[PDB]
This record gives sequence, structure tokens and C-alpha cells, in this order.
Amino acid sequence: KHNMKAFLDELKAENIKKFLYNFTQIPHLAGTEQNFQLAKQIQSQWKEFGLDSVELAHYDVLLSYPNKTHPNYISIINEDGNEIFNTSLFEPPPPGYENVSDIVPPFSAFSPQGMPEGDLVYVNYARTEDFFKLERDMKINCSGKIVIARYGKVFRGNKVKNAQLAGAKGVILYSDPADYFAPGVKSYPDGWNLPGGGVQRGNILNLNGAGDPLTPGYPANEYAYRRGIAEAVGLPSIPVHPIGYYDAQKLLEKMGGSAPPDSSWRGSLKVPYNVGPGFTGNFSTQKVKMHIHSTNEVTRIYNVIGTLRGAVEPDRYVILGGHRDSWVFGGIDPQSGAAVVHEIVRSFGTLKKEGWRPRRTILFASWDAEEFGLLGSTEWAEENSRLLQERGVAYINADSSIEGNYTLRVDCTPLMYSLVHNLTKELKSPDEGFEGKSLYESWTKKSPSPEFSGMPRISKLGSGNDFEVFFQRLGIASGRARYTKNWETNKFSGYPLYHSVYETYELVEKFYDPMFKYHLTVAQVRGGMVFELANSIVLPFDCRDYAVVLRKYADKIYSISMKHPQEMKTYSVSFDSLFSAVKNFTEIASKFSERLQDFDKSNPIVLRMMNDQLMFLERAFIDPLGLPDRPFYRHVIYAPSSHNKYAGESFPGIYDALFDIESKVDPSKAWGEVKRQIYVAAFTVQAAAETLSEVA
Amino acid sequence: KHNMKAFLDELKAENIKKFLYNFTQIPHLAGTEQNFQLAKQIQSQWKEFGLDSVELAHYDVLLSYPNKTHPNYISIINEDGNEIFNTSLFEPPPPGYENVSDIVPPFSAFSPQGMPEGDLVYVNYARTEDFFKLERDMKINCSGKIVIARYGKVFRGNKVKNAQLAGAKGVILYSDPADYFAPGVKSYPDGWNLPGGGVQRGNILNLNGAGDPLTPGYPANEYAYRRGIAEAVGLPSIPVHPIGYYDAQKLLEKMGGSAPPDSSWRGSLKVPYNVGPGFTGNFSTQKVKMHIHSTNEVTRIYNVIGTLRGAVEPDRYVILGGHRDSWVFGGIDPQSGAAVVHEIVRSFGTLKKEGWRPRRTILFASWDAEEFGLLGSTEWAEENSRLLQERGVAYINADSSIEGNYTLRVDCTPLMYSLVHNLTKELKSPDEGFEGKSLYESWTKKSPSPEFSGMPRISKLGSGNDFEVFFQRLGIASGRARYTKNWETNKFSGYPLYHSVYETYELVEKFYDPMFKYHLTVAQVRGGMVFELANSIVLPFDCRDYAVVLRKYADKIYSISMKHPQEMKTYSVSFDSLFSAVKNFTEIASKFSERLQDFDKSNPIVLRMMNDQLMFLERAFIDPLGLPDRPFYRHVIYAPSSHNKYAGESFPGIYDALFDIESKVDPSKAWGEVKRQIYVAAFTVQAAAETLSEVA
Ligand SMILES: *[C@@H]1O[C@H](CO)[C@@H](O[C@@H]2O[C@H](CO)[C@@H](O[C@@H]3O[C@H](CO[C@H]4O[C@H](CO)[C@@H](O)[C@H](O)[C@@H]4O)[C@@H](O)[C@H](O[C@H]4O[C@H](CO)[C@@H](O)[C@H](O)[C@@H]4O)[C@@H]3O)[C@H](O)[C@H]2NC(C)=O)[C@H](O)[C@H]1NC(C)=O
Ligand SMILES: *[C@@H]1O[C@H](CO)[C@@H](O[C@@H]2O[C@H](CO)[C@@H](O[C@@H]3O[C@H](CO[C@H]4O[C@H](CO)[C@@H](O)[C@H](O)[C@@H]4O)[C@@H](O)[C@H](O[C@H]4O[C@H](CO)[C@@H](O)[C@H](O)[C@@H]4O)[C@@H]3O)[C@H](O)[C@H]2NC(C)=O)[C@H](O)[C@H]1NC(C)=O
Ligand SMILES: *[C@@H]1O[C@H](CO)[C@@H](O[C@@H]2O[C@H](CO)[C@@H](O[C@@H]3O[C@H](CO)[C@@H](O)[C@H](O)[C@@H]3O)[C@H](O)[C@H]2NC(C)=O)[C@H](O)[C@H]1NC(C)=O
Ligand SMILES: *[C@@H]1O[C@H](CO)[C@@H](O[C@@H]2O[C@H](CO)[C@@H](O[C@@H]3O[C@H](CO)[C@@H](O)[C@H](O)[C@@H]3O)[C@H](O)[C@H]2NC(C)=O)[C@H](O)[C@H]1NC(C)=O
Ligand SMILES: *[C@@H]1O[C@H](CO)[C@@H](O[C@@H]2O[C@H](CO)[C@@H](O)[C@H](O)[C@H]2NC(C)=O)[C@H](O)[C@H]1NC(C)=O
Ligand SMILES: *[C@@H]1O[C@H](CO)[C@@H](O[C@@H]2O[C@H](CO)[C@@H](O)[C@H](O)[C@H]2NC(C)=O)[C@H](O)[C@H]1NC(C)=O
Ligand SMILES: *[C@@H]1O[C@H](CO)[C@@H](O)[C@H](O)[C@H]1NC(C)=O
Ligand SMILES: *[C@@H]1O[C@H](CO)[C@@H](O)[C@H](O)[C@H]1NC(C)=O
Ligand SMILES: *[C@@H]1O[C@H](CO)[C@@H](O)[C@H](O)[C@H]1NC(C)=O
Ligand SMILES: *[C@@H]1O[C@H](CO)[C@@H](O)[C@H](O)[C@H]1NC(C)=O
Ligand SMILES: *[C@@H]1O[C@H](CO)[C@@H](O)[C@H](O)[C@H]1NC(C)=O
Ligand SMILES: *[C@@H]1O[C@H](CO)[C@@H](O)[C@H](O)[C@H]1NC(C)=O
Ligand SMILES: *[C@@H]1O[C@H](CO)[C@@H](O)[C@H](O)[C@H]1NC(C)=O
Ligand SMILES: *[C@@H]1O[C@H](CO)[C@@H](O)[C@H](O)[C@H]1NC(C)=O
Ligand SMILES: [Ca+2]
Ligand SMILES: [Ca+2]
Ligand SMILES: [Cl-]
Ligand SMILES: [Cl-]
Ligand SMILES: [Zn+2]
Ligand SMILES: [Zn+2]
Ligand SMILES: [Zn+2]
Ligand SMILES: [Zn+2]
Repeated sequence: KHNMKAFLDELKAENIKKFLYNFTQIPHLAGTEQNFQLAKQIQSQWKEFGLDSVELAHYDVLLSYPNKTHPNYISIINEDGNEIFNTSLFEPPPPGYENVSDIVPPFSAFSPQGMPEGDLVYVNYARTEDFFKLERDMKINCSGKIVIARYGKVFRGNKVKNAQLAGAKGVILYSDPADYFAPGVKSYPDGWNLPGGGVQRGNILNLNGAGDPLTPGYPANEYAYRRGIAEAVGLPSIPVHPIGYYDAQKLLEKMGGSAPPDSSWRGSLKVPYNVGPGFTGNFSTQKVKMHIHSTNEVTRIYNVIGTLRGAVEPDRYVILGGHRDSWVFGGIDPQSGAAVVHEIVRSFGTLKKEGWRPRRTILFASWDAEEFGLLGSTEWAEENSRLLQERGVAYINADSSIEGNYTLRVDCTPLMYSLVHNLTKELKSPDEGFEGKSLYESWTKKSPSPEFSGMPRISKLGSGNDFEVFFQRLGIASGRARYTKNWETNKFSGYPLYHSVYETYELVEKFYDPMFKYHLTVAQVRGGMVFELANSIVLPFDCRDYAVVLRKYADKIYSISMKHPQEMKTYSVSFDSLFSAVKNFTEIASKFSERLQDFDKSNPIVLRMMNDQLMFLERAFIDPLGLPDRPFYRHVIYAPSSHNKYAGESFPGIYDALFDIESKVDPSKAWGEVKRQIYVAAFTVQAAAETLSEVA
Repeated sequence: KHNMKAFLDELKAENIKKFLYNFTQIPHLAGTEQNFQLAKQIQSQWKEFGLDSVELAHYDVLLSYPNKTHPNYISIINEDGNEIFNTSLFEPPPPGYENVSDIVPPFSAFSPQGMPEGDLVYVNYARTEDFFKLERDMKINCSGKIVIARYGKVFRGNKVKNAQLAGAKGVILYSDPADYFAPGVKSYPDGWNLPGGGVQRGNILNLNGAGDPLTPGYPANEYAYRRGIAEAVGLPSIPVHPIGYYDAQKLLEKMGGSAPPDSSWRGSLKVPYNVGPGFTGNFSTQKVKMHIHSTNEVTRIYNVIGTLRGAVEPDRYVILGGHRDSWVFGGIDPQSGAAVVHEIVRSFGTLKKEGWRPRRTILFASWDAEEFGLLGSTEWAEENSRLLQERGVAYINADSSIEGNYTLRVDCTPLMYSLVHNLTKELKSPDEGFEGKSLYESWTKKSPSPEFSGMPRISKLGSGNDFEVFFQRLGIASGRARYTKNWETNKFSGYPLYHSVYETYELVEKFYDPMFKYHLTVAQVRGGMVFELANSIVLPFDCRDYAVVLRKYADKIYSISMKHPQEMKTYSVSFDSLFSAVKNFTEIASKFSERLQDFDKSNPIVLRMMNDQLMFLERAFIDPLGLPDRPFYRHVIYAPSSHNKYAGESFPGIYDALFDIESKVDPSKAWGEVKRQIYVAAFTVQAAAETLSEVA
């Protein structure tokens, strides 16, 4: 038969392994010839696999590259202007890749150019609370200083924004072994740890969902009108550069001024972690000098878009998308995901060649320029926003398949909780000790829900990947899944070799997943979700799961406000309308679920009428006016944290109105805005609930 | 049978006559007890007529009223401060209504309070070009002057905005007999002309689609957070008051300073129409003083919403809406429309009682507070925007049924041109001399299209009525129809008694439509359009008509730009992308129309898939970022003129970028914005075209 089992059985670990090897032999940096060649290869292969059409969609977007003949580096300079220490010009290449051409050296993409020279202030992780501690408590002023910040905890673009706002004239990012060196594990190539010469690449934009800096709101097509640089969205105003911990130790070791305020400011290097500013007595006349010569350049990028047309609802789209561009070899990020997508396409194509089609259309996407700010996914979504908003059922992301090998991670809309629970109960666990058990069983045992007994953890979607435009701008139900680390025992950030030259095929094959069993499990989770979404008669969304989470989020935001009881009294700040809206959503969702199970199952119009109510439910949380000063974050329930793009925040409008409210100079205005955000949230919740009422 | 003929035959002129009489005996000013009582009556009657449900939807919105014990008036004052002439406190009430309570005296709703005293400048119609003529050519400065402007040509809110921007400290609006007194016709009650004591009421806001000034973007419900007054949308900053031509003659007769620049500045009064500033020699020490004491007050308003549930697509809405609130008796505006809606509901209800239902749901609306800025329609649309944007097929307005008795007027989306042509060919003309001919025949003969032989004129939708939120904010196909004057021979603005106490049942019965035959014809046009929209298997929209008009609009905007050939060369301003997009839309629309006629007619999914493409076509012209500084005007092809809310403008983004461009101080920035608007228009046209392509 042609059912989900046939689809799942056709997926092969050996094929994913072959595809990963094929995708990781040379770098595929966005905007380069090598990445265009890979796009053409994937287009050809998807056509051979059996898709109905496979096209390239190209855009000309702002990218950023170092200057090949004027390299970026940081110096310590003495008072005579002699450069007495210089940071590395490149990462030592891994074994057997020492002759590989076009490895981009470490840089912070979109840094402006400059040669700032000054005294160093150490700012821990450069989080909002680290700057509060510096300014408010320690009385240390970052104005005109170069700040040095360790990577980890929050997206690097937020670190840069924070340092800017503090008055820094430059930022040095580094990987501390505390965050990137797991105890008892060897450095690459002998283990999966970051060596002292390893460096994390990555963009430092603050786009807030805009896509290409030059064309916010519209696709960067052939006739696009571009903003000038000075009006571009999200570019940093001060030079920024990343270094490894051998170079960081040389910059930190001479630091003087104030002691670190507490142990949470100390990494693992043999240095005092003094905050500064500047160096101790003997070295006090020395300074730090950055030399950044990178350039921003409008550059063509290419998405591959494959279509498998639906048999019954060809105007309903289920999208499986992940990116193809990499910083260097992309052994994990993204090619561990792209190899999984490739095998998924191949499996669907095998069924299609035997005469099967899914009920709904499935679109497959190989996005470009994700590493430069989600640029390929967002420009294509801007070009196709009308089709997506009226026909888009769901988006399933497919970046890295592994960030560890311990258990499953899922982040998604509450509309997909039941789907995920049900699918994982039918899949085999790949874990040692769980032979013959379900994936649901091993995942729930290893990663218990903080709320419910015998349920697994599912997180909110944050951001920092290609689902952002589909979920927080367009309101299309979205999800992601991968294998992850043991969250109890592993205190490090992500995986140690993230966005380094050392992220290779060998890293994966030797240290993460030699049997490709975790990759296969992730292909079964992502593929199975796409299968159910595209083939289930009734869309596999449970609106009642949204009701449960809305109450949890309402309790949470109310609890934050309730730290200020005097102000709530004075300004008559009530959450009554929001709780009322959540109560109503709960009631209306229950009655809808009854209809959904009791409706005349012979009637396709009642069915699609009810499928449209299911599809447009995520869409109902969109506010066309967007969130304050973030017009492309339009979802009222979920936005990326204003302090950390990677983290989701619930009721973000209210959260940001309440954040550090006790420091606002005009409490009446600040609490008025809290009340405005309560109104907007309560209204949006009730309006979303009413989409599930009887239609007439 | 239950078909359109049965529906049309059930409509009776005598019933419309009875309903008009019933609706016009007392005033129904928005926010008053009398208008709430009428709402409850209409709710009860719609229930009796057979609708499935009939509810009141209420909102608390900012309204404006004169102070009953501190009346508004204008004086001439001598240099001792004696008030030697005062304008009237009220219009002389018409015969047999001299004892009617609660007639609101003439005022300009939403004027601020004040007692400005100064010299008079006469500004013709206070249009943008009148102020250009004054400032640029005549070198007359309106700063700190009271301006006196004749009504007509443009919406009065635009006059007020223009005078503000000119630095006026107050505005006096008056009705000149040139614009409100048809030659050879008697003044009310002996004819349909405006008498010298008659005055036109009306709001002077500049809301640009926002709805209630205090709650832009969200419904003004029980828990709404309101802006403070100072942050409210669209309120005038200077006092404004309207007067009749007896009072205007007393203000104009002493005017000195400059002669009128030409005959187009002269009305029909026996005065010189001197521009000023101030009075001639002998009266030069005299001044004009306004006394305005009106107050803005948040006040409850009530929409009646009736539902006739669809048999097959109950989640598809066809809306027939018109307002119920009036300035005084509302004999034409709105009750000539509301009586027609009432008879339409009754006719549909008769069919329903016999076991018929329409294919799609029909919603019927009696809007409140239209006269105060489209407030009831817009607040309800804001509350229900998610349901409307995903389920709204079409909106048919139903304000005044007559503005004359010569021929038909239709303004609507190009998507409804074919519907209207076809429907009018099946209706009987009510015109003398056209007995036994079609309405199409009499309308085409009397009002030929300026473009095509043997076709009637259909105008673009402008604004100043309750379709604005549905069409220019939400992108729901919209239309309106009424009987109108002879446009060749009648040079006056609208009808003379517009928004006066004299607009009564007797006005209509004696002078406009004694037999109620024109009202019946308008009920057949509005009702027949609602019938076809709600019952036709395939939605009755022809996408190819949009293609034809898009080319006309592209030619028009290109022709405007081409008055500046040197600048187009210098700044490389090309319309190539827009013409390309229009060409593509034309091609894609043609192929869609073929599919629509050749599709397997047995397949409901291909049918509704194609009905959704038809429904979402108007929706595709919406830009979620809105037009520059007008976030609630989101339709890219059509917006109300920035110079006259009543007029539609095509490609408004490009039009406004080009307007008076030769006066801009920075031509490179101004032509850059023209190019940006070309890009936005070309992209939106192509994106709309692609919604009609094969879906997969
Ligand atoms: C969760 O869902 C419930 C419904 O189950 C909603 O309940 C509504 O709550 C509002 C209050 O926010 C109620 O509003 C009140 O309406 C009264 C009139 O209601 C009647 O008439 C209307 C038509 O106008 C019908 O729709 C309705 O069915 C009733 O027949 C008003 O008179 C009230 O105003 C008076 O009291 C208030 C409060 O003291 C004063 O401020 C006013 O000045 C005035 O004196 C009031 O506006 C509404 O009736 C409820 N609808 C119901 C029960 O069907 C919740 O609002 C919803 N939660 C959210 C967040 O939306
Ligand atoms: C009206 O509809 C037509 C289609 O019938 C659209 O035509 C497209 O027009 C654009 C130009 O705006 C063409 O863009 C060009 O694409 C070339 C590659 O096209 C091939 O590969 C792509 C995938 O990447 C396929 O989609 C496509 O089918 C082709 O197989 C590029 O190489 C071109 O760039 C080069 O030339 C330009 C111009 O000199 C330079 O600026 C560049 O630097 C570069 O050298 C160019 O981008 C596109 O191919 C056309 N599509 C077709 C024919 O299917 C119109 O755009 C549309 N009108 C509007 C307003 O949208
Ligand atoms: C995940 O799997 C669960 C468990 O199978 C699914 O819930 C079950 O769904 C079925 C089919 O809708 C329900 O059966 C229905 O029962 C009612 C009365 O109980 C009956 O009137 C209907 O005719 C129908 O038989 C079943 O009750 C329900 N079981 C539960 C909730 O425990 C669930 O829908 C799946 N989630 C998805 C698909 O997203
Ligand atoms: C307004 O009325 C006109 C005139 O009747 C309508 O156009 C006509 O629509 C019919 C039905 O779709 C067309 O018939 C079709 O003809 C094609 C080939 O000619 C055939 O393959 C189909 O099976 C079908 O019979 C007819 O051609 C067409 N006539 C025209 C355009 O002159 C029109 O659709 C109406 N407008 C509406 C409903 O909005
Ligand atoms: C990745 O796999 C592809 C597909 O097998 C390889 O590309 C093929 O290479 C052969 C020999 O050069 C050609 O004859 C084919 O035309 C190619 N096919 C396509 C679709 O491009 C590619 O060589 C492999 N890359 C690596 C690094 O192994
Ligand atoms: C307008 O018509 C309505 C409906 O016929 C009249 O209201 C009715 O009046 C009678 C007598 O007062 C009552 O017994 C009914 O209960 C009323 N019905 C409703 C639905 O309100 C109303 O009197 C008429 N108004 C005018 C000015 O003639
Ligand atoms: C890169 O550096 C070289 C060598 O100093 C210089 O000539 C060139 O302009 C730079 N490239 C840029 C700015 O793209
Ligand atoms: C650092 O680099 C600069 C630029 O090439 C050079 O002048 C300096 O000698 C170098 N310093 C060291 C310690 O190698
Ligand atoms: C920080 O630095 C500059 C002085 O160079 C000054 O403008 C700013 O106000 C300082 N802020 C403090 C000490 O809080
Ligand atoms: C993968 O699993 C093995 C065996 O459980 C373990 O030794 C190894 O550390 C894991 N690798 C990573 C990178 O976590
Ligand atoms: C209206 O005028 C009276 C009489 O002078 C005054 O007492 C009252 O305050 C005014 N009403 C308002 C401002 O609503
Ligand atoms: C105009 O009205 C004021 C206010 O009541 C009064 O003082 C004045 O005498 C009136 N003037 C005339 C000419 O009636
Ligand atoms: C108009 O009036 C005022 C003087 O009262 C002045 O500020 C303004 O610049 C004048 N403009 C002219 C004469 O153009
Ligand atoms: C209505 O029609 C009659 C007869 O054609 C005409 O005398 C009258 O002026 C018309 N009324 C209006 C208000 O145009
Ligand atoms: Ca863009
Ligand atoms: Ca509002
Ligand atoms: Cl992912
Ligand atoms: Cl109308
Ligand atoms: Zn990635
Ligand atoms: Zn990455
Ligand atoms: Zn009206
Ligand atoms: Zn009116």
C-alpha cells in the first residue's frame, strides 16, 4: 500500500550518509560560484527523484565578505604604535583539507570597516543584564571603549546591539572553553571540542524579520528599488570581529581595573577576568586596535523550489524547507539537514513514480543565504506572501539534524503537539537501551516536560532560522525537530564546532552519528510530519493545545506584572480581559473539537470549511500593524526575544512593555503602554477564538 | 421557482415608500436615544422578516456635539468689541416640523473650541490648487487669518486640512448658490433648492481610514485602551463652522484687499468675491469672531447585523451594508438607502420562509455613526477583520438611493463590471421615454462611457462612505449604485439639500421620486447584485476587466511622469516594470478565464479552488505596510485622493510621489521615491497576477 509506513520504510541511513559526504567536500558560502553549482545539482536531482517541477528562485541581496588582500585582525599596540601581538589570519585547516581553496577566514558578517584603537572592557556575554551590572552596579562606562565579550547564551547580533547602545566603539567576540569545551573530550580532529585556534563565524545583524537589509517588505528582484546603506535595516555601527581562545587569552591576560563582580563572570581560561577598563599598571600605556576591511556587496543568491502537486487540494501547501549555504563545509550546519531533506524528496518521489500523490501540495525548498540573515527564505516569502497567506498549511524547517546525540528536540506551534506525540509513538527509538521501544518513550524518559507527567518537552519556536518569516511574519503553523545533547549534564552552548572550519563530514561520521541512525530518526520525524500534514483528511492540528498554552502564558505575564502591585493599583492595570479572552478561546476550541469529530464526514465542504478554520487559526494571531518598532514580527503570542533572537517570548508586546519598567522616567506613560498591550493581546486572543465559532 | 426573478418580483415600491416615511419622522443622530430605538426596531423587524440571527454590535467611539446651552455662532465685531452682526443659531424648520425636538443645529463635527478673532481671507473651495494660487501667485498669506471657503468640489475635511497647513486660525464654510441653487427651481418647501437660511452639517476629520479617532487598528470595545485627545487621529486644530448664503453674504460683502484672480473664484452672490485680507476702507477696523463651544464625547453606537446562513458555502460572506444615523431627518441620506435595504431583507426573508437559502451567507448591516467618520462600519470591520479577510466575497454599499432622478450611477471594482452590465440588461428602465427598454439601454444612452461605444460609465470607488474599510483597508471587492443627476446640464455639487434640516420625506415624495420607481430600480440593482454574488455557482467576477483598467491606469500615471522628461532621464525613471506586470496580469487573467470556462464542472474542489482565486484577487492588491503615512489605505491600485476623500485615485502611491514634484527642494530624493512607488506597484500587480496562475 501507499501509506505513511511505505514512505518511512523507503528512507535509508546509508543514503543520508552518501548525500552528507557529497554536500560537504568544498565550501558552499552564500553568493559564491560553488553554492550556485550545488543549487543546480540539487535542482537536477530533485527532478530525477520525480518532483513535478523544480525551479531556481534568485534574488540580489546585500551580503558581506572579508577583503582577500587586506585581512581582518586585532592587535595589541604599544605607546609607540608598534603591533606587538596579532590575532590569527585564519583557522588551522583540518587534516586533509589544508589544500582546500576558498575557506572564508573568520569574520563577523556585516561589520563596518574601521581601525578603532582603545582600552578593553570585558562584558561577560554582553547580555542586557551584563550591561545593567556594569553601568548601574559597578559604575563602569563603556563609552569609547572596545568591548570584549564571550560568545554564548544569546544570539551574537543582540550582543552587538547591546554594546552599541552602551557606547562601545568596537566589539571582540571570543569562544571561551567554559562554553565551547566539554570536560573529558578531545579537541578536533581527535574529538568534538573546539581547539584554541578555532573560531565561530556568524552575522551580527539586528534585522527583526526584515530579510535583505536593502528591500524590507518586498522581494529583491531585478527591478527592486534599494535603500541606500545609511537607511539599510539592521547593520551594526561599530567594527566587530571573532577570535578563538588562544588569541583571547592574550587579550585578557593583561586586563586590570575592576575585579569580575562574581563567579558567573569567570570563564575557564587562566586569567582573572578583570572587567577593566584597560590593562594593569605595567601595560597601562598599551592599547587594543582592530583592523576591519570587510565589504558589503549586493550579490545574487538562489533558492531551489520543488513542487509535488496535490491530488485533491493542490491549492494547499505543506512546506519542508532548510538552507544550503554554509560558512565553510557545513558538516552539521546545514548539510546534516539538507541530506535529510534530499532523502525525504527521494522517498516521496519513489511513491510518486508508483502512481501516488499526496492529498495537498508539498513544496520542498533549499534556501540560500540563511547564514547572512534568513535572506533566501524571507525574500521568497515576500515575493509569494499572497499565495502563502491564503494557501499555506504548515512549514517544517530542516536545518541541522543533530546538535548532539542524546535525545529528540522539537520546537513548534501548540497546533502540532498532538501530531508530534502521535507520530513519535509510531517510530522506533534509535537510542542504546531503548531497543524495541518507541521514540516517544525514549524522548519522554530523557527529556520530561516541565509541566506534565509522562509527556516530553516541546519548546516554543524562537528564531535564528528559516521558519521566522513563515511563523512570526505570515502566521503559518511551523515546527522543527533534531537530535540534541543531554541538557542536564552538558553546560556548553550548542555544539562546540558551530560555524568553524572543523565542522566537517568526519566530525559527524566519527563523533556524532557513525551509523546515521539519528539522522534517519530525524528524517522519519520531519518526513512523517510532512506526510501527515499533506495527506490527513482533516488537518492534524489540535486547537485545544493552543488553549492550554495561552493560559500558561497569561499566568506567566500576569506574574511578571504582579512584581509591581503598587503601580497596578495606581494605574488600574487589569489582566481581566486577557484571562476572559483565554477562557473564551478554551470554550470555543472545545466546541469546535466536538464538531470536528461529529461533523458529517461525507460532506467535503463542511470538511474544508473546517480545514480552513484549522489552517487560519495560526493566521488569526497575526496583527497587521506588527509589534512596537518591529513591523515584521506580527504574531501576538510569539516573537523572538528582544534580548536574544534565538529565544521565543510569549505575549512579547506585554513582556517588552513590562521589561525594566521600574527604571522608566514616566511611570504613567509606561504603565499606559502595558495596558495598551494587554488590550491588543486580549483582543487578538478573542478574535482568534471567534474564527473557530460556527461561521454563520 | 426560487430564482433571481422571484426575489426581484417580490420587491415593492409601496413598501420602500412606507419604510422611508417610518424612518424619517424624527431625527436619528448618532449616539442619541432616538437612534438606539430605531436600531432596536430594525433588529426586531429583520427577525420578523425571517433572518437566522439579528444582533446589535455596539462600540464606544468619539462623537461631537454642540453645547445646548452655549450656542455656536460667528460675529462681525467693531473696534470697541461690539457684535454688530451674528450668524443664525438654527435653520428655520420646515413646514409642520417647527415643533420637532432635538434637531441638532448646524455645526462642524469635531471642531475644537475657541473664540478666534481676525481678518477674513476668501479661499474659493479651499482646494490644494486654491491655496497654491493664493500663496504662490497672488502672494497672500493666510497665517493668523480666518479663512472663508465655499463648500463643493472636494470633501470638507480636505478643505480644513488645507487651511490648517496654510496657517489659518479658523475656517468658515458656506453654501454658495452657484453650487447649491439650480437655475429655475424653487427653494424648499416649494422645490428642491437650498434656501438662504439652509446649512450643510458634516464632520471635518482627516481619518484616512482609521475609524474611531481614539482606537486606530482595534475595535472600541468595553476594555479598549484609548489614546488621549492630543494623540487622537484626524482631529482639526482650528475652529470651524458652517453657514448659509444669507449669512455668508453679510460676511463677504465688506471684503477688500485683492480682487478675485479670475471668474472661477466668483460664486453667484451679489458681492465682489474679493480675496482680502480684511474689509474695505470704511470697515477696515472691524473683525470676524467665531464662538465654538462644541465638545467631543465618547458615546455608545449600535450596528444591527443580520445573518442569512448559506446552504452550501456558509463560510463565504456577501455583505449588504448601509448606515442608519442621520444629521437630522435623513430623508435622502441615509434613509432612502436604508428603506431599500429593509425591503431587500424582507424579500430575501419571504424566499427563506418558503424553504429557500442562498448558496453563500448573506450579512445585512445597519451601520451607526457613518456621519461622524464611517465609525460603526470600521469598528465592526476591525473587530471581525480575520473572518472578513478569509471569508469575505463582496461588499455592496447602501447609502442614499437617489442624488437625482435622471439615470443610474455605479461605482465599483472592475471585478463587478460584467455582473453590473449583465444584471442591468435584465432589469426594466424606469425612465420616461424608455418604457419597455432595459435599464442597461437607458443608462448607456444617458451616461456613455468616456472610453467605449455602447457601454455605460462606471466610476472608480472613492470614499466618504461605509465601503472604505472593506475595500481600501481589507481588499474585499466592493460596489455601490444609486440614481443620479444629469451630469452634462447640472453644474451643482451633489444635491442642494444635502445634510440640511430640509432633507425630509416630503422632499423625496414631492420632488425626487413620487412613484418610488427609482428607489425600486435601485433596490433591484443592489438586491440583484447581492443575489448573484451569493447564489452564482462560480463567483460573478471577471478578472479580465481588471486587466483592461490596469493598463488605462498605467498609461495615465506614465503620462503624468512624462511632463518631466529631463528628470526621468537624469534619475533613470522607468515605467517598464509596471507595464511588464500589467502585460503579465493580462496574459495570466486570459488563461485563468479559459480554465474557468473549461474546468471540470463536476469537481467542487476545482470550482472552490477557482472561487477562492476569484475571491482573493481583490485581496491580492493589499499591501500590509499601507501607503506612505496612511497605514489604513492598503490597496495599491485605489485610494481616496489625498486632496479629496470623495474622489478615487489610481496608483495613489505613484500619484502622490509625483504630485507638485517640481516644487520639492531635493529632486534626487523625490524622484527616488517615485521609483520606489513604481517598484511597489509593479510588484503588487505581478503578485496579484500570480494568484491566478495554476496553483501547483
Ligand atoms: C468572552 O465571551 C463573553 C460572551 O460569552 C463576552 O461577554 C461579553 O462581555 C461584554 C463586556 O466586555 C458584554 O458587554 C456588555 O454588553 C451589554 C449589552 O449586552 C446585551 O446587548 C448586546 C448588544 O449590544 C448583546 O450583544 C448582548 O448579547 C446582550 O444582549 C452592555 O449593556 C454592557 O454595558 C454596560 O455595562 C458596562 C460595564 O459596567 C458599562 O461600562 C456600560 O457603560 C454599560 O452600562 C456591556 O457593554 C457583552 O454583553 C458580553 N456578551 C455576551 C454575554 O454575549 C466577553 O467579552 C468575551 N471576552 C472577551 C475578552 O472578548
Ligand atoms: C512578466 O513575466 C515574465 C515571464 O514570462 C517575467 O520574466 C522574467 O524577467 C526577469 C527580469 O526581470 C528575468 O530575470 C532574468 O533571469 C535570468 C535567469 O533566468 C533563468 O533562470 C531562472 C532561475 O534563476 C529561471 O527562473 C528562468 O526561467 C530562466 O531559466 C538571469 O540570468 C537574468 O539576470 C541577468 O541579466 C540581467 C539583466 O541584464 C542582469 O541585471 C543580471 O546581472 C544578469 O546578468 C535576469 O535576472 C526572468 O528570467 C524572467 N522569467 C521568465 C522569462 O520566466 C517578468 O519579470 C514579469 N514581469 C514582472 C514585473 O514581474
Ligand atoms: C492523536 O491520536 C489520538 C488517539 O488516537 C487521536 O484522538 C482520537 O481521535 C479519534 C478520531 O477523531 C477519536 O475518535 C472519535 O471518538 C468520538 C467520541 O469519543 C466519536 O464520536 C468519533 O466518531 C470518533 O470515533 C478519539 O476519541 C480520540 N481519542 C482521544 C482524544 O483520546 C488524535 O486525534 C490524534 N491527533 C492528531 C491526529 O493530531
Ligand atoms: C455576462 O453574460 C455574458 C453573456 O452571456 C457571459 O459570458 C458568457 O459566459 C458563458 C458561460 O461561461 C460562455 O459560454 C462558454 O463558452 C465557451 C466557448 O465559447 C464554452 O467552452 C463553455 O462551455 C461555455 O459555454 C460564453 O462564451 C460567454 N459569452 C461571452 C463572453 O460573450 C458572462 O460570463 C457574464 N458575466 C458574469 C457572469 O460576470
Ligand atoms: C555529488 O553528487 C553529484 C551527483 O551524483 C555529482 O555530480 C555528477 O558528477 C558526474 C561526474 O562529474 C557528472 O557526469 C554528473 O553530470 C553530475 N551530476 C549532477 C546532477 O551534477 C558530484 O560530482 C558529487 N560531488 C562530490 C563532491 O562528490
Ligand atoms: C415605524 O414602524 C414600526 C413598526 O411597525 C412602529 O413600531 C411599532 O409601534 C407599535 C405601536 O406603537 C407597537 O405596538 C410595536 O411594538 C412597534 N414595533 C416595533 C418593531 O418597534 C413605529 O411606531 C413606526 N414609527 C413611526 C414614526 O411611524
Ligand atoms: C581590498 O584591499 C585592496 C588592497 O589594499 C584594495 O586595493 C581594494 O580596494 C580592497 N577591496 C575592496 C574595498 O573591495
Ligand atoms: C602584526 O602585523 C603587522 C602588520 O603586518 C606588523 O607590522 C607587525 O610586526 C605584526 N606583529 C607581530 C608581533 O607579528
Ligand atoms: C560615559 O562617557 C562619556 C564621557 O566620555 C559621557 O558622555 C557619558 O555621559 C558617560 N556616562 C556616565 C559616566 O554615566
Ligand atoms: C555520541 O554518542 C556516543 C556514545 O553514547 C558518545 O560517546 C559521544 O560523546 C556522543 N557524541 C557527541 C558529540 O555528543
Ligand atoms: C455647556 O455650556 C454651559 C453653559 O455656559 C456650561 O456650564 C457647560 O460646562 C458646557 N457643557 C460642556 C462643556 O459640556
Ligand atoms: C450678537 O450676539 C451677542 C451675544 O448674545 C450680543 O451681545 C449682540 O448684541 C448680538 N448682536 C446682534 C446684532 O444681534
Ligand atoms: C506668513 O505669516 C507669518 C508672519 O505673521 C510668517 O511667519 C510667515 O513666514 C509668512 N509667510 C510668507 C509671507 O510667505
Ligand atoms: C425629477 O424628475 C422630474 C420630471 O423629469 C423633474 O421635473 C425634477 O426636476 C426631477 N427632480 C430632481 C430633484 O431632479
Ligand atoms: Ca526584501
Ligand atoms: Ca478602532
Ligand atoms: Cl531545524
Ligand atoms: Cl451608496
Ligand atoms: Zn544553519
Ligand atoms: Zn548557521
Ligand atoms: Zn450617508
Ligand atoms: Zn451623509
